[PDB]
Amino acid sequence: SHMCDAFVGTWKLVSSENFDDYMKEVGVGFATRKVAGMAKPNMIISVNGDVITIKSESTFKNTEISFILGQEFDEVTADDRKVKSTITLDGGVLVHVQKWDGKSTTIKRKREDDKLVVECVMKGVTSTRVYERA
Ligand SMILES: O=c1cc(O)cc(CCc2cccc3ccccc23)o1
Repeated sequence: SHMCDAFVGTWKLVSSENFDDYMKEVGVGFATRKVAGMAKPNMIISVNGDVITIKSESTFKNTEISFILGQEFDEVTADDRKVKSTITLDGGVLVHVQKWDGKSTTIKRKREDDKLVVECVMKGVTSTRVYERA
């Protein structure tokens, strides 16, 4: 319990850096990159017992994942990859690893001041996405 208290809430994207290049590195095609890159999603994080839910309400694609820390699950990403995901807590950072087609990407989510900072890494390419409370 209380494991993710500081993550819970409704968050809105306020800034992004290098997201197009991250998406390229992931293999996202041109048209999806353009439409995905415009979006300013709402990320809604909640906890009920051991189950964490992360919803994204977006003009591009709505998604919802529910999971237990350390327990692999199936995820269809907003860009339509069918991945196997595992999310753990490492030193207060949510670490989300996605595996598909022999590839891997990691999404880290951390609280920094009044922000929720999302770092997306594919090989040598990082994108930083900053969310504030909605
Ligand atoms: O938790 C968050 C918040 C973010 O801002 C970004 C991401 C990375 C996953 C993602 C989300 C939505 C669209 C995408 C399109 C292409 C590739 C990955 C995508 O996760």
